[PDB]
Amino acid sequence: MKVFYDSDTTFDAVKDKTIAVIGYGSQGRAQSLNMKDSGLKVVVGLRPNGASWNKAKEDGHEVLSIEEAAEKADIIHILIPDEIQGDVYNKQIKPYLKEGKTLSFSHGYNIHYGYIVPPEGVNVVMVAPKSPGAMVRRTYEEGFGVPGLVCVEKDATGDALDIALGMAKGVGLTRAGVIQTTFREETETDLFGEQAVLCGGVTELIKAGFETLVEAGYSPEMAYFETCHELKLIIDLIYQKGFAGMWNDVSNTAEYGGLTRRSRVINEQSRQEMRKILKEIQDGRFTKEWALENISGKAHLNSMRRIESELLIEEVGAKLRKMCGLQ
Amino acid sequence: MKVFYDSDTTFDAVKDKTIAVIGYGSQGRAQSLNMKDSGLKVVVGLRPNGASWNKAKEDGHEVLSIEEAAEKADIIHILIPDEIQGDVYNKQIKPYLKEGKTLSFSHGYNIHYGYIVPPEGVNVVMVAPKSPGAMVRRTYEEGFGVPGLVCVEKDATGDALDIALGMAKGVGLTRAGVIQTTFREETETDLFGEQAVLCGGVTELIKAGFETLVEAGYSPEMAYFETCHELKLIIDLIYQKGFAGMWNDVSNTAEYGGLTRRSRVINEQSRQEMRKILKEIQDGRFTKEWALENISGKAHLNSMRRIESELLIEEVGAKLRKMCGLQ
Amino acid sequence: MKVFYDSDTTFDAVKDKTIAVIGYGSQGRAQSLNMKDSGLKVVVGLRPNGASWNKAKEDGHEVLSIEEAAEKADIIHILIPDEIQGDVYNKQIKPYLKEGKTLSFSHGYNIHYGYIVPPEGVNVVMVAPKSPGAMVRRTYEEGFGVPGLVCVEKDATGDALDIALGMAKGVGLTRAGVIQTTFREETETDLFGEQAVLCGGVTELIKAGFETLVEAGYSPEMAYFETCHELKLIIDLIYQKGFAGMWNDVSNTAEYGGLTRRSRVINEQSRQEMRKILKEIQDGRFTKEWALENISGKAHLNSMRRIESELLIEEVGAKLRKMCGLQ
Amino acid sequence: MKVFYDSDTTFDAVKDKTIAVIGYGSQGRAQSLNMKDSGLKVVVGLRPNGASWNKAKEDGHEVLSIEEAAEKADIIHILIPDEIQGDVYNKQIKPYLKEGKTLSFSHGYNIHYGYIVPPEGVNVVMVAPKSPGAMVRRTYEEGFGVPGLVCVEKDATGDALDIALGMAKGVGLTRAGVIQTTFREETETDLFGEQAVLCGGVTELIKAGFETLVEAGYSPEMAYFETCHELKLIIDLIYQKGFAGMWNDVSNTAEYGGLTRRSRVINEQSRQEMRKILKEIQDGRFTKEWALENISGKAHLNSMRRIESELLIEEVGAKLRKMCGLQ
Amino acid sequence: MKVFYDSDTTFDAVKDKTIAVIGYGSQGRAQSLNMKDSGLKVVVGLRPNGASWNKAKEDGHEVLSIEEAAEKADIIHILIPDEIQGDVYNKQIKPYLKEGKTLSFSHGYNIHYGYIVPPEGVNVVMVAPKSPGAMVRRTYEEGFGVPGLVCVEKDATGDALDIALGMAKGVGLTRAGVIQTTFREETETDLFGEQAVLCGGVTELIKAGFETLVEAGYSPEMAYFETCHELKLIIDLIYQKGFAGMWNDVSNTAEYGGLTRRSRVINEQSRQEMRKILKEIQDGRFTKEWALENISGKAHLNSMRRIESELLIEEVGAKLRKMCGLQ
Ligand SMILES: [Cl-]
Ligand SMILES: [Cl-]
Ligand SMILES: [Cl-]
Ligand SMILES: [Cl-]
Ligand SMILES: [Cl-]
Ligand SMILES: [Cl-]
Ligand SMILES: [Cl-]
Ligand SMILES: [Cl-]
Ligand SMILES: [Cl-]
Ligand SMILES: [Cl-]
Ligand SMILES: [Cl-]
Ligand SMILES: [Cl-]
Ligand SMILES: [Cl-]
Ligand SMILES: [Cl-]
Ligand SMILES: [Cl-]
Repeated sequence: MKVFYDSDTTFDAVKDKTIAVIGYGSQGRAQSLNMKDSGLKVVVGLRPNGASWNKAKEDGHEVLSIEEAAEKADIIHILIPDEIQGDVYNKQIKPYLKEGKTLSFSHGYNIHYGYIVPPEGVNVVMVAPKSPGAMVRRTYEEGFGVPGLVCVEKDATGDALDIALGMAKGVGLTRAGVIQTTFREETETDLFGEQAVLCGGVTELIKAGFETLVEAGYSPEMAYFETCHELKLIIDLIYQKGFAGMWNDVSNTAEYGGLTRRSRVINEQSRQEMRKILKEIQDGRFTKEWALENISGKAHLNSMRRIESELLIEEVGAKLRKMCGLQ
Repeated sequence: MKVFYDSDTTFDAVKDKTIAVIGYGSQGRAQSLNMKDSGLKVVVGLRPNGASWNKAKEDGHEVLSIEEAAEKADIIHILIPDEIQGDVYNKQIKPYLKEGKTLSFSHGYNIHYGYIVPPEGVNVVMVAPKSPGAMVRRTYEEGFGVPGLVCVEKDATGDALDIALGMAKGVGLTRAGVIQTTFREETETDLFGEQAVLCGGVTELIKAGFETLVEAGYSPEMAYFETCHELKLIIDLIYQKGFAGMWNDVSNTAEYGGLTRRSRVINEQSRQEMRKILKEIQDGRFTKEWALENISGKAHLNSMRRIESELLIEEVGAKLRKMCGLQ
Repeated sequence: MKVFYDSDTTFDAVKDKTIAVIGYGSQGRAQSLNMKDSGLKVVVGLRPNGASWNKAKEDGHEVLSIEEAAEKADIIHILIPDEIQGDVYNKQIKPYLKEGKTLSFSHGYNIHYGYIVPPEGVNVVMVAPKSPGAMVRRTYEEGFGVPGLVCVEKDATGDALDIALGMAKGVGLTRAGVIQTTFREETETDLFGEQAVLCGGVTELIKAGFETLVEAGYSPEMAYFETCHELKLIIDLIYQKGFAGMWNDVSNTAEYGGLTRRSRVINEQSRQEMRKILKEIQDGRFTKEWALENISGKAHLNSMRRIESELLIEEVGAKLRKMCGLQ
Repeated sequence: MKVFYDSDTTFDAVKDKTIAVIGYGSQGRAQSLNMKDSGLKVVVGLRPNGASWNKAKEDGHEVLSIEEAAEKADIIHILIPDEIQGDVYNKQIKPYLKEGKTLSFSHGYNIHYGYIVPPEGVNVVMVAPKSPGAMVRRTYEEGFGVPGLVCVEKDATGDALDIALGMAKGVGLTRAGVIQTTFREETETDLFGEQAVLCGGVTELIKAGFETLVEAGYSPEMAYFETCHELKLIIDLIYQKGFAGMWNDVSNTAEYGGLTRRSRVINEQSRQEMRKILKEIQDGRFTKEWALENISGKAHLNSMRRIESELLIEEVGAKLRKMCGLQ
Repeated sequence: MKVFYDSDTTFDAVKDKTIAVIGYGSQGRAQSLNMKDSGLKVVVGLRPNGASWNKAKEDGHEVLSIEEAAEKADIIHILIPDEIQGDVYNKQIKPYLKEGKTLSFSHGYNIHYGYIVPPEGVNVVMVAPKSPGAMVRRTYEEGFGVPGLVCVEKDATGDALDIALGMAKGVGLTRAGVIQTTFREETETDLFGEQAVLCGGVTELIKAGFETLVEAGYSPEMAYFETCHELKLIIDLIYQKGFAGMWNDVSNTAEYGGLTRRSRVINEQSRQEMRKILKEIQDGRFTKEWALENISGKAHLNSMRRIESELLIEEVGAKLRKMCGLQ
């Protein structure tokens, strides 16, 4: 689509403005340091009774309380988990807002589903890198950056897009290219990807192939190699050269085998269920389910975690990664 | 069934009693004004920090706080949304109750599902008009009223039915006729009607017919007319003259067409699902689901709302209603 | 689509022309009186041995025989039931036609399905109000009118559209807005609407909900209220404010209930059968079936009528409408 | 498996230690009195504003507040309903814990699903009798006891198992035999048993047989006898002599009938659903559902209760039990 | 239904009459001793070449041969297994019958299915206790009795009902209450109960739950506890307090779990098969099958017995009952 680069953006809208980064996780740290290193005026609002409070001080940030940071700053960038953003916002951020300020996120989940409703006269933007905090910071240290996303949900003051592009210019996303999408599009495609393919899809795929080999009498070690370990090789090829580049870089036996058997693994039933997974995200049923999970104490989620940790594929991968020196 | 009219009821049980109407929505306003205009002693309990507080004052009501009204009155009529009645009751009403008082509703949802448990020695009645507040008030201004429902859930003091009929006599329902049913029967049939036919049923019916025409290449404007706009004509005929009166008032081509094709639209599957919808209401699963919807932040409900507002039938109806001068 | 209003139309093509309205039903009477009252020269052709003959005289119309009217007039407007139009046309209208005359209808059923084939040099137009005769006349008495449809099936003389818009200008449809569609589009969408939703669809929906409650032990009176009587309230809201306006004007419990249960009542099977109902209308199978119904003596239709009149919902609605004073 | 008896256990680990029994239900009372009567130092922590507070005093226990008891004791035995343990623990128990103390339960539901997370340095054990409080106390009064379960979830201090066996020795379970299992195994099999067979399974079985007879025209009284009342006879035989002992103690006609028809009642579908019921317990979905039931006000649960009380089998059993003198 | 008690019955019809009890099983012994102890004149007819012959003598009964007893007595009470009653009757009882005598049973299986056809002028009655012989005798020793059933199949002489009530008065059933049903109703409901629920139903239920746990890796000992051993607790509660009393006496987690999962174990397929099991009893197909089982040497029945004794649930229950001291 339309891309913004360095030549296409300036720091005019962020120049004389104080930016509060709420949160010091991987994205909290990487984005805060980059913008500070880009010349932007940054304060980091955290909980006094927290671990990241002391780490953010070790890095030389003006560390404040979340209320203290919300009050001082014109731009509040919220990088905390979606499942507690709403509660932290309505208690410790919303009261310290005023006409002219800007609300910024790296994820549109809370805005899109109504868990955070901004006050009148407040901009709502998104500055979303498409790489983990570690890479965000690392590429920025090297004079390059990582591809990112930018969005405008509410343009109260008029320079919402420029504020978001200014923040993206300071984080370094602009060096690699920034794409303008919508809060709804970022949210829905992000939830669908993680659920249907990125996290859910592939782990069930790897489980099924591994369990097929193991139940057929094949060595668990060999099964882990051909259904899990080796997969990184193929993805890296697709990541760099695309599908056609991958097929050319693998053996013709592997190419023919993949092209003739793959429609049998992802059947029509899988595709019909992918449509329901998307509709459950669209109409808010998944958000409801995820919210009630936290409200009910995450018992379902913690049981699944224990079951996942008891998998044979886990125990075999640990031994193999131990031998390799990967783990 | 058995009907109560004006000749069948008196104000003996409500005469020297103070009635608190909690809430000033369509029913809050219409019912409060009618009873006051009928000679009954009315106070209106509201939130001081609310909009209806000032409107209720503009109409000349003794406006009080919900606690203030609960304390003063012998009869507390609660006309606020079911999904917050329980919380408002257990905090600001229950403490100001005493033996001899009466708890009154226009909807039995909260009593029936245990979200409001009355104290010992307190009457639980229902005064439920079967028309919207606007009509309730309007018909009463004209010397007539609107058909209503009356119920007794707990007869602590002995004049529970008379208190409810006295309130119905002051609201004006008695002029058109009042029917005595049960809190469970009002609740279950109300939930089933709105879900299976009144709101859910017909909108899905209108959507399907409209989407059938549009997907077949028919003009969206013409599709809106023959699947939505015209429907009011038929309902008004059924409302006034019943089914047989409607069929006689439409063309024989429309009559034959309707009588021979309609069993094909509401199939056996629709009727089997109507039975499950009823059982989900009966056994409290819907109430649980609706309660968790509010507890989880109404994300599912707000997503559905946005999707409903993005429908083609909405955009076409707006243009047609704009031309007509209806909207 | 494109709308014609008063400022967009004139009486130039109907000015010095005699218009015969064949039929004095609800539309016959309303349309004839309006055009006469608008200044147009109207004669009403009827059967001498008929009831409407004397009523049309009481209203001051030049009442003629159908042949007499067909001969005198340049424009013949046929407002009699579709199932006898063809026979009345080929015997008492077609012979008195000449090049330059215009054939006009409010319904394109007979033209579209070949039951009326016009002679060469004769215009075929449609002047179709989208409201019942009573409203057509009433709104016209009040300086406003009712939304209508206009169509040109054959433009022999050149002013077919102007003749139809002139008639629509005299009936008063032009004050509310007139839409130009086709004889096929009016016919097919009209038949589909009445069959799938307007008459067939909703009555089967109301039957199923009512029969569900009654078979579950609920009071027939209460079942009629929540599956029939109350429905008028919702439709009137959709009629005036559309879907979104209705949902906002009902309780959140009714809104959530409707949005989550309605897809279960109109299932995929209902939508597949709606497509067949449309194809049966498109390819003329329904017209064949309706024609053979009349030819065979309407035994099937009269049996269905008797069965409809024996329904429990009829007997309960009559008692409730009797109490209300509606019937 | 491996059983612990009296000869296998001592009071060494509980000797100079104060044991707080939180709760005075059937198990609270029976277990507290037994351990006190066995020589152990017991205090009973309860709510001051509660009924059991006064009953526990009538029995001569040192009655304390839950916080008071948590502070004084080294061993805190929590015998309150699982659905409020977590809230009572995190507020009134967790703060008064210290390294060296022990957390004890008769049910592992809250520990296993993460609703109670113990502090570092605190033992987590289970002392679970396999009989109701009434029998626990009664058998102990008679020099015998009731079979029990023992578990160690966290062995911080080293004598966790001995502390649990010491408590089991004081409750009297050791006289009948104590089995060491795991918190997960006790929880999952307990939930599965109550749901699939012990409470859910058999009541649906009794309902189906009773409803089969009644719908076939058989006397409800006779149906209750042959589908409910008589069942106690068979269970008591299985309880004492096992399956083979039961079959030998019934008529050959009843034996042949049971052995040839029973596979037809519990079909493959029942067994497939038993596997899903177990997986829903394993992965925490049932715990989530039960938690949300309480959070949402137990509307679903209270509706089911009312429906259960309206069953014909209830009304007929009451009359028969009334005649018998059982009720 | 209608109950007979002590105040409602006398010994007038049995006073000067000799009662032969054929058989000295649990019911043979208990019923014979009770009637003798009640003042009735009893002789016990048995096989000379049998074990019970000597036991019946040890108890002080006038012990006779079956023919000797049939000849002496006016009332012949047959308490031997249904599958040999017919052969013993037609050879050693029928010839010693005369007009005026009475044929009595505790089970109507043989009369109802035509295996015993009485001679003209002979009464056919039923005296059926609803408890095992051990309890019949024990309760009678304690001044109370056990609930019973009474039936009249043929009233030849006129005092058939009185003879049966007199026998029930001597057995002691009248102290607890006696119900009058029919030979067909006792038989069919007895066969259905034992097959669908009492013996067949519950053992297959217990097998499925136990096998579910065991196949999932749960300890067989723990599986026996939660699918078999504990069940006695629930039944005893239903036996004494009914369903509602049981649910109130179990944990809310067990109650919610049971009410929401139980419809999944007894599915529609189970209920359809219960109807076939009943029809097979009604139309005599089961009786035919049971008769051919004995005629063919009980090979099928003895194989099933061996298979039942080889079950894992048997071996685990034996070890657990051994530890408990139950077995
Ligand atoms: Cl760094
Ligand atoms: Cl190649
Ligand atoms: Cl699909
Ligand atoms: Cl007013
Ligand atoms: Cl007709
Ligand atoms: Cl069904
Ligand atoms: Cl007029
Ligand atoms: Cl809202
Ligand atoms: Cl199709
Ligand atoms: Cl005691
Ligand atoms: Cl045998
Ligand atoms: Cl399976
Ligand atoms: Cl004895
Ligand atoms: Cl409760
Ligand atoms: Cl069937």
